[PDB]
Amino acid sequence: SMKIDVVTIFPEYLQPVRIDAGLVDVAVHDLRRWTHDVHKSVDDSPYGGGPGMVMKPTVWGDALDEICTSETLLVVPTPAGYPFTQETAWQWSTEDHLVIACGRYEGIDQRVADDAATRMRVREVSIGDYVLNGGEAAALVIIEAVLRLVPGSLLEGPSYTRPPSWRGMDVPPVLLSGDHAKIAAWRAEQSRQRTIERRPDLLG
Amino acid sequence: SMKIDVVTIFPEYLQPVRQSLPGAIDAGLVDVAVHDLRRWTHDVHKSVDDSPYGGGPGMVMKPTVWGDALDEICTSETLLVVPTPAGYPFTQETAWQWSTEDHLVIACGRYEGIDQRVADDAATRMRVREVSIGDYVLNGGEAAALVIIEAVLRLVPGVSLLEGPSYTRPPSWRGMDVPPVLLSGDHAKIAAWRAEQSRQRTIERRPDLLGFDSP
Ligand SMILES: Nc1ncccc1[N+](=O)[O-]
Repeated sequence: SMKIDVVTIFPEYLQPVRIDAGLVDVAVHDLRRWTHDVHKSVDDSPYGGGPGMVMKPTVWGDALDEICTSETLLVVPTPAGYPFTQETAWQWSTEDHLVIACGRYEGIDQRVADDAATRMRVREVSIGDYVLNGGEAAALVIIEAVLRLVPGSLLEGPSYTRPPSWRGMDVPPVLLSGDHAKIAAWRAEQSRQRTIERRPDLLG
Repeated sequence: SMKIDVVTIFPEYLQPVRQSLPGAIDAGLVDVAVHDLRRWTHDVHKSVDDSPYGGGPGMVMKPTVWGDALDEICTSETLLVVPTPAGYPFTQETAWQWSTEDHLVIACGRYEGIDQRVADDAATRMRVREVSIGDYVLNGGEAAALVIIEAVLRLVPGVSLLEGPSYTRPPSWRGMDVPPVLLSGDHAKIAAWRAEQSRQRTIERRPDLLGFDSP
């Protein structure tokens, strides 16, 4: 049974929304719980100058101290990360404890991850080559890709269902043929063509 | 101003778009409207899916229901976005491109996809873009819709290489010091160090970006 703790300054964003079949426990934590000042400050100007802000190490350090254990896998979504793939989702789906640290894309002070890595496994990962303001949406994607793999190539080609004719377009007759070896071969070719057209990187 | 309509059988799930988020609505730069696909059903049990022709696992969303929905929501100026693992890649360039659009409609699908005729039909009157946000599988297009909205909206007027490590105060923490060059005020040496750190991180984490083989 899996535990997922998410830490964010936008807890409402990650409020689950009604799969509660008691398979996984997901807890969301407001990062401001661990701030030190009356202003509940979570970021500060970057050393070396430049735009935006960097999230404070003292605040994140306290949060992870309380939430993480030696058994924890710490997930840090960031555009500067290793790629998050289906292989990753599969690996993480058998973990007991995931902690996802959501930060603004300018980043969390690197000493946070570096320190955590001396006591637990840390994975900095990117869900894609685009920039988001913060890690929250990436966290939703990771949570969904991982949890759907918990009990309870080529591209896929087009799919079809009833009715057999709709707005002048017929379902490919082969799909209604009852020749299942031929259907497989047809689907294989559709996958080849679609992969060539949309994702030539997948063919080498 | 921009208009985004999202069509889904899980409307409440597109609540994370709301107030305390970059998803901008409050500043009146975009209006985001979420529609329950089941609004366009007519049968008692509000059915939106059916078993696939030709066999296979799962269900396929019916064309009839999606057709009526898109008839009501789209115009010929609409950019129809269909998140799918079989889509063209959604990239930063895509985000910049869509940031200048007047009207995005995002069709969120579940099970094993939407009957292909829906996208084919729509393309006879509007521009259609089937896209993938990444090489992982989600149950449905909803989370991908949130990602796309976040990536696009932060580029709207009025709102290469990997970024290396960043630091802020204090300059020493748990016996770990900020790199001294970052404290030196030498803009040229700081730029050089950051450039270097970025290329070290890219070669390690994303060698593909520099034209090398992936692990
Ligand atoms: N692409 C991203 N942008 C911001 C935060 C996280 C991200 N990611 O890909 O995991």
